[PDB]
Amino acid sequence: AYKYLEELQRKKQSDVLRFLQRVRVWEYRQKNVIHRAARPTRPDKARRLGYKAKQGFVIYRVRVRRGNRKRPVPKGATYGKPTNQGVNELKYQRSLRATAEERVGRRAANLRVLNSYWVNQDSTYKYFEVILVDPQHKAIRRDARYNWICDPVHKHREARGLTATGKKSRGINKGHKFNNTKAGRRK
RNA sequence: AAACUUUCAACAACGGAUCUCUUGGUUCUCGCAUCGAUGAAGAACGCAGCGAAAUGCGAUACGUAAUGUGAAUUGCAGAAUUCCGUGAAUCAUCGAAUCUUUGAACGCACAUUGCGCCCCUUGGUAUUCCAGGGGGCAUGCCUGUUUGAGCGUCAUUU
Repeated sequence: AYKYLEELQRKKQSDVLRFLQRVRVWEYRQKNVIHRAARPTRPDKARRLGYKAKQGFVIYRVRVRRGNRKRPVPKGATYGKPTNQGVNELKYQRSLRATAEERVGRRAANLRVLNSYWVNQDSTYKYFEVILVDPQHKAIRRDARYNWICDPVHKHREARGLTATGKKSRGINKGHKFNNTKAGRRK
């Protein structure tokens, strides 16, 4: 079964994928910033990423906000070149869904987060859904086929960068790049 | 001629330089992995027979316990009354304790020591009012437990 689902949600828009994404988003949208877990929306390629299984269960949902970069201030200003001068249209190196992963963390790091999956997109957001495993918990480290997440440092890192999209938005390359730095370098 | 004034003598005198001093500092190198909701870092306020502070400590207050050292004095011998062959204030001690009022600060507050609610036990003696000692009531999430919610929705003998 898992396979059908996977390669099924692989065809977006498309009759079902759409007439579904619509009801859902029309739902989801309305339910508090982040609105922690229910029972795992799309379980398909969720396993690809250590699915639901953690810890016993726990996968929360969050609506990040869409768009570009809110350059604060009102001004400039600061000379401008090399703007500086520029404001309205800086673009966020962050990683839209990344932000999601972080806030989710905050909204409760009684757990630690294994990875985050997309789900839908308005013109006023981007509906991402994150996973967990409650290390400070049960089988999590007991039936620990996975105590990885449990050990000392590998935790809360749901935003020290060492996550996945950050790992990606940085340097998981190898060759043709200056992407393990740090470095800087070189003095 | 002195006074005065300059000048150089010696003696004092202002001053604290030079010399030598070093329980600091400064930079080196080599081991080592530890804070806190089991209440941390920080803050007050206090605690010696005699103490202001630096220091240590918390109403068991320059200290309790426990060890070995000790073997003999500490706050070492400031004074002082001081007390000792049953082990004195010192080191180590963190296989014990005490750890006020606080601070991530926590029942609500907090320019105040102000204001509530439970539970246990004492006086007034009818539980329901007033006073005494003991124990307690933050938040976000995790997981189970335990009650109830909708025209989410299933099935039942009506």
